[PDB]
Amino acid sequence: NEFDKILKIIQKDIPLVKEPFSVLAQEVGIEEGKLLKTIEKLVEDGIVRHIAPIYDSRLLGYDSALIAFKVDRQKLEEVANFVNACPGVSHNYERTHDFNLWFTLAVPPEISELEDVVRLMAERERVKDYLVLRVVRLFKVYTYTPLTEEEKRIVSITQGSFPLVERPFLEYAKRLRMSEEELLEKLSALKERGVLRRISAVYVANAMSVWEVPEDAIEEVGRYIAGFKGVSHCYQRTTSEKFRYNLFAMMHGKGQEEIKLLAETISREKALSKYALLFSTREFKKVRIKYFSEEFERWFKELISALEH
Repeated sequence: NEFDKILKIIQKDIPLVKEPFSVLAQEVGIEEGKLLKTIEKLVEDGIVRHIAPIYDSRLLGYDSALIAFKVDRQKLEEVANFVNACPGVSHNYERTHDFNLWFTLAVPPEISELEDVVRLMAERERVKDYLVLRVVRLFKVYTYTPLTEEEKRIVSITQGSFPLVERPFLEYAKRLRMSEEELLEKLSALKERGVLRRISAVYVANAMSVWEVPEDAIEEVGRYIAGFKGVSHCYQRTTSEKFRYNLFAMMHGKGQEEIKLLAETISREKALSKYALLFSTREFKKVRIKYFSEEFERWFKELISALEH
């Protein structure tokens, strides 16, 4: 099926050439214009909603962490809306835990350390207890070189929707005042460095399950948990005094108790008595950040300025 072949192929990394859809068209076996208009349908209708470059957050120089605030209900909403205002906050959730507000914060390089940003946030919101957790996705060598201002501009203008045209790098190249060949050259290098991952198209109850697992077992455990329906993303971090859980596993079900059952099973079969179910009871924000926009810094100055008194 064409639909099946096209849907399948645009989820694969799209080649860094001048006419990538010409190449995909050849591989699929259909005329390019027909391939193009079809892609639109798939995004117009929403089984794939977008098609874009995927950049590695830390290889861009972004420090990102999972932040948890201890806020009490009277002030939960007020604090939540403050968090959402931050351009570096991607997801924000109210969860069932002593730390009842969890958000993902990403901070651009050369503005402020992440720890400083959250300190000023917590100080402004009068939040005494907070957590700064750096997790790594369990999808189961790259060295961070600071990006030049040109590479920042490249990432800045390319990060959005990939143009569904014959020459999807052309307009970008014109804006960057360079040839397509020069742009693709730089995009290739970023891909070689892992800064650019790829260019591709991509329940009722939900919970972040957190687990304390011996690190010589987190691999196996992570894979065991990954085999279950109701389990999506898994993350790992180090253990700490402030938060002894080193394995994170996003759970979902058509009910809380259903998730509880799944967690209890895992706890049983893997002998993991140390865990907690942090159910998502509110979603304040679920956007994806734009990299290297000026709006974080401007937001940041305001936080500084508002703290002046």
